[PDB]
Amino acid sequence: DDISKLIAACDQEPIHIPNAIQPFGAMLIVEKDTQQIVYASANSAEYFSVADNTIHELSDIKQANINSLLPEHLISGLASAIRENEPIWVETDRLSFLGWRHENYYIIEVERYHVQTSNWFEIQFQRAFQKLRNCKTHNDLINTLTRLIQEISGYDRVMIYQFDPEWNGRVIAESVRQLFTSMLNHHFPASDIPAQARAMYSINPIRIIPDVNAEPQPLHMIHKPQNTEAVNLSSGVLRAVSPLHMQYLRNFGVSASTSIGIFNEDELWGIVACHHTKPRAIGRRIRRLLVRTVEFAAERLWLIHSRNVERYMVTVQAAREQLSTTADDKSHEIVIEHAADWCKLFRCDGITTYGETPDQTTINKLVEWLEENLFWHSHMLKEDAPGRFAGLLAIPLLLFRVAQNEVRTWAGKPEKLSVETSTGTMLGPRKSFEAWQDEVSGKSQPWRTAQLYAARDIARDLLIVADVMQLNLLNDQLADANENLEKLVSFDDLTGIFNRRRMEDRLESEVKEAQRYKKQFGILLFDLDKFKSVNDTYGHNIGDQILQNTCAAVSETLRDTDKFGRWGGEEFLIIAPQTGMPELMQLGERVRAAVEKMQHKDLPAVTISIGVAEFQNDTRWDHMIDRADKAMYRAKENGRNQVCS
Amino acid sequence: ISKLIAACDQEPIHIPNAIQPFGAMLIVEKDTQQIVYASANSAEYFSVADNTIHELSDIKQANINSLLPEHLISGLASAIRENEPIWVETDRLSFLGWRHENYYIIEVERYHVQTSNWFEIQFQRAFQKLRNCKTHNDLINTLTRLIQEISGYDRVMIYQFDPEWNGRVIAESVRQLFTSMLNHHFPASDIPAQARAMYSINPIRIIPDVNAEPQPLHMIHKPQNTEAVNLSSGVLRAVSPLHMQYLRNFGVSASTSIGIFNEDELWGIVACHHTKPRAIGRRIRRLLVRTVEFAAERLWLIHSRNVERYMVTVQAAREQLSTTADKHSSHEIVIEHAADWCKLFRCDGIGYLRGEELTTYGETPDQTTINKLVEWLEENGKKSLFWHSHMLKEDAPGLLRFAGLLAIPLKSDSYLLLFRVAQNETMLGPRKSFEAWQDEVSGKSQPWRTAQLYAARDIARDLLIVADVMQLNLLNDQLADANENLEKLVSFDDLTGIFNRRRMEDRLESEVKEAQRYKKQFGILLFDLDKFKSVNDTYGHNIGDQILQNTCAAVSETLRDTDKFGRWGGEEFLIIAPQTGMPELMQLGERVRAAVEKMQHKDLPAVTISIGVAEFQNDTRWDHMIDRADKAMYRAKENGRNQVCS
Ligand SMILES: *C/C=C1/C(=C/c2[nH]c(/C=C3[NH+]=C(/C=C4/NC(=O)C(C=C)=C4C)C(C)=C\3CCC(=O)O)c(CCC(=O)O)c2C)NC(=O)[C@H]1C
Ligand SMILES: *C/C=C1/C(=C/c2[nH]c(/C=C3[NH+]=C(/C=C4\NC(=O)C(C=C)=C4C)C(C)=C\3CCC(=O)O)c(CCC(=O)O)c2C)NC(=O)[C@H]1C
Ligand SMILES: [Cl-]
Ligand SMILES: [Cl-]
Repeated sequence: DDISKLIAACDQEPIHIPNAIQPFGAMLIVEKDTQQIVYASANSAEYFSVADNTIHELSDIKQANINSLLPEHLISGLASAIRENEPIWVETDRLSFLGWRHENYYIIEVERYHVQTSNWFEIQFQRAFQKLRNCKTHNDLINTLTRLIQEISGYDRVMIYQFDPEWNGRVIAESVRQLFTSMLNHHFPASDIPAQARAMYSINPIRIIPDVNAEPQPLHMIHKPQNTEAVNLSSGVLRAVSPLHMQYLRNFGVSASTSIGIFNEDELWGIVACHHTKPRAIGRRIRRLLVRTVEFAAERLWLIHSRNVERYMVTVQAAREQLSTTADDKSHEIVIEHAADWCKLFRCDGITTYGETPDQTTINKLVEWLEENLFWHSHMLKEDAPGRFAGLLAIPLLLFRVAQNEVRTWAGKPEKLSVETSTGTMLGPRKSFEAWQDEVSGKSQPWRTAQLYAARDIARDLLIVADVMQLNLLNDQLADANENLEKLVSFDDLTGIFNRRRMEDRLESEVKEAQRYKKQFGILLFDLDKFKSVNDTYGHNIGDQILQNTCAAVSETLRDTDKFGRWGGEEFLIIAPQTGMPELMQLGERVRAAVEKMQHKDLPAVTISIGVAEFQNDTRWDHMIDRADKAMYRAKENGRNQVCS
Repeated sequence: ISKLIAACDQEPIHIPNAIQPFGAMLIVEKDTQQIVYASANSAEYFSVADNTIHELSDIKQANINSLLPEHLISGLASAIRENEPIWVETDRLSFLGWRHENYYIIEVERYHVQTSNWFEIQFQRAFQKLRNCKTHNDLINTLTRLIQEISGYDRVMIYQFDPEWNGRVIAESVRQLFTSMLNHHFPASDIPAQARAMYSINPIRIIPDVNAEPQPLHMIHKPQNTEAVNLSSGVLRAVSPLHMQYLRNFGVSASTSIGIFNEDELWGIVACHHTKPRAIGRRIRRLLVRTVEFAAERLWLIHSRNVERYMVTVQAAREQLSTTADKHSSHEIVIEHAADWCKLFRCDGIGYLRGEELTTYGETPDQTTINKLVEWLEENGKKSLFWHSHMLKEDAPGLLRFAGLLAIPLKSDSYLLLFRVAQNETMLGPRKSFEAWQDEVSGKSQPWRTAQLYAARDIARDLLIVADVMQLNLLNDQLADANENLEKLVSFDDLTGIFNRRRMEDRLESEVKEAQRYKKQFGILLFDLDKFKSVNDTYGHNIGDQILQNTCAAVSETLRDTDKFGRWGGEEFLIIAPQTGMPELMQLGERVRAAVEKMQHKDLPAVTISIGVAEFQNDTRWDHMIDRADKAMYRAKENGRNQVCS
């Protein structure tokens, strides 16, 4: 647009080489090699006449010698300087000199000066420093800075102007003695300080305009220089002001100004702006006191910001420990317990949902577009199909910010003014600074890096905890399946007692022990009597029901050492360790009587015939089963329901 | 001198009732406005305000308005806060006064106007140079050099206090007119609590001449309160003769020191020694203190940004652990990164124990000692908590070289340890002091600063988690692998590779239900080996079992694909034949019985089966069918073996 073109044209004016100065001093430019005064400001006579009573008009300077004009210390100091743009301050009783070396030149600015002897500045320094050290908060620091600067400088209005990333500004603190309207929280456009001017603070942190209506004095050529290109003046204070900005200050109701740049390392963070409603000069000592105060206040402010980051990281670690304590006691469960805390942690509105969120369907459309296209974070990109909501940080392996329309007050409505300057046609300054409002529909707060990494860390721990609940559940269920399939391999489905295999194993180990340690044990091998008659007359279901009954009757009779299992078909085995043949036969009698006398329960009466064997220094368990077996068979021959050895 | 060293810590240095002679002092009662004390040399300074003051006694005739400026009196009258000195100058005299309880204390010094920009230039240069420092080191060295350039003192040092109030000289700027003091430590006893506390009242202390004769306070008029007045808010307060002697033994004739405050905490001191007496005016004092104050705020900003970079480092390490896990073991990860963790935790060694495995890096005791430590922790009951010490020999007595230990307990289905090496490398003096400090840190490790501890619990948290995940994943792989084998054992038979008893009960039950839904027709064939006990006992188990395998091999080739064939009990088998009526069912039974008869003997006996057969006859339970097929099987067995019966 034509606006953009006009604002860009401001950069054409070379504000560092205006070949003129403000008239609150005088300036000489001297060629180092020839030691010849090559430039003098039109007002040089009225200052250097004090050094040289032969100086009457400007033209007399051409006839003068610099040793007649400069103090001894300034001359030696300029000769000694190898580094460029390092001003040297040297005073007489009536003049105050600031000189520096720039390429081939020495630039010397001189101001009239009165000697003034007191501890005022030292007391100011101690008090300002103590008051800034006492600030614990961004707010307290910036307001303390505004009051300190106003009291030191005496300016009618003092502001803290903070730059945003696009170089627009907001006034964040203010102190206004006389009747002025409050510019507090007013926004200013980037055009108001072009890049070329913001760049000045890096050469000299203070800029002084003691009189917006003072007539600039141009530099006149005295002797001819070997190079006629304009000399850079930006290191001093006397450099002339772009009439655009003189007019800007006029339109602002300001008659004199001073500003100091606020630097975070090499970055211009903002400025301290000082307006006065009548002309006002400030001496070199008040200037130094100002810049030192802003520099001490800035280090303090950055320290305050840095401590805020530490406090926030402590909160993040308290959150990650809280998450860890909850997961051990009880993953969406984890999300529900702490989300009110997390909303503070992440300065977000919505978080399975909590706080302000889209409905499940819109949330799934969100998810889906991310699946189509790490985390993702932005405030109202509008790069998708809208669902109210403007900020989203989504870690799929969701954090929501509602749009927050922000009314901004500007210091004047914009104007597309044109002005004809020397360097071309460019934007003229707005005529009104009256308050004027816009708002940003559809944007959210930007994501701070500290919040970003806290969020990536909370999501990382959550994913791990879901994985651990997972693996623990799968271990519980595979362990349960292994429990069932291991019971099925060892026991018999019907009767729920050791199958043949487990009885062979137990019997084998009882034999090995008894052979190793000379222990005594015996086995009981019994069978159900006339069982086929039960099966054919009553059926297998009734017969199997009898097998279950008989197992229940046998298991209640046995001692804790004995092991009881199903050997084959309707044959069962009992292993009685630490039992001699007498008590062994006794156990066979109690068992035999137990199966006879059990409850019939609408089923036939049942009898078992038991053979018995004793450990007789045997090698293998197979022999013992044979003895108990043929013994059982003699029990079958003498009439069933018997115990035989 | 020794008798004084016996009781130096108790000495009340704030109330010596004397001043150093680089000025004079008046003490005035606030209410009556009477001079009640004057320093013994008061005549020579106040003779300047009042040329009638000849001896000290003339002060008794004086009125405070005759000696003090109007600005000083009104400023004192308006002050409600105590101990905030007020600086007021005349053409010949320089006044500092403050209110303390009942009194106004006024210190006065002779004074000379400096008309020059020397101070503003010095200050700007100091600020620029400190602002250029990006590191702790650069800042402390720049500050020592600047303080020397401003104060003019032959030697300038920065003492940093440790948590126990010991001090270390960490920067120095010294003409070789003195010996180098860099890295010397002094014990906390060398600056008593009362002397460290004075910096909070006045940040600067000046001793222009160790050999100047102190001037006592004399009573001028009588005070309503007879107790000694506290003088600590000014600069003239007299110096403990013990410490004057300390500086004498050191070759120091004058000193200045400034406190370095982190908020209200005394972090260290800027000490300035000179080899001959040396005065410093009020403007140089203020310039010095302002410089230390700007430098201190800078240093705290540098430390705070270092904390930020350290937390970024910790987070980069915990992500690295997660990247490394993707190794087969937990001890594999520890071996790869423990040197980084030693940097991360500022410790000399680490040991990780997990079940039967032990890993060490750096300086550690041998494995056995590590087991004595573990056991002693789990014995004290202190195992479950975190535990840490910077003095093992006194905290954990009797475990003999190493001095620091941080032990993180880890619990699953079990430790991470950090080891730190001890610190090692009668006239008053810094040689006795440096060996006094050696005694205080004997067996004491560097204390565990808090930022490293939480780095350790957080690194350990991920270690326990990743070890647990490798564990649970391996154990789940093993439980899943075994269940396949135990599922082969539950559904199949050991010797025949054919369905178990269970699988035939289940198949039969489900076949009955299925036939019950669609009124479909199926039958079962129940066969047995004939005189098999006689075969087993005549030929043995090896031959007999191979016969069972032979018979299963022969039958499986007989079956149709729909039929299900399983081993029912002992030597009894079942065939479930879907889509088969009783005629075709009997046909299948004859083919099966004949199939088992003609098989290869292979030097083994001839074998025959007897088959019962049953058909689905509107049955409820699989029980009824087994009974029917069973009685049929028995009629075949009874009527001459090798038969099929319905
Ligand atoms: C038990 C009390 C003692 C004591 C008292 C005392 N000291 C000071 C001032 C000191 N003393 C310092 C001690 C040092 N330790 C060292 O290793 C070195 C060597 C470089 C020194 C100097 C010390 C550092 C200070 C302050 C700074 C300075 O160096 O000046 C005071 C305060 C004096 C006052 O002005 O009131 C007291 C009371 N001195 C001890 O040595 C022990 C015995
Ligand atoms: C096309 C060029 C434009 C232009 C030029 C311009 N502006 C400056 C200097 C300043 N502008 C400032 C702006 C503010 N002053 C305030 O008090 C506030 C309130 C918060 C703002 C936003 C400031 C502070 C300066 C510095 C000078 C000063 O301190 O007063 C210059 C450079 C001036 C110089 O030193 O030569 C130039 C060239 N401004 C535009 O509006 C357009 C027209
Ligand atoms: Cl200046
Ligand atoms: Cl002082």
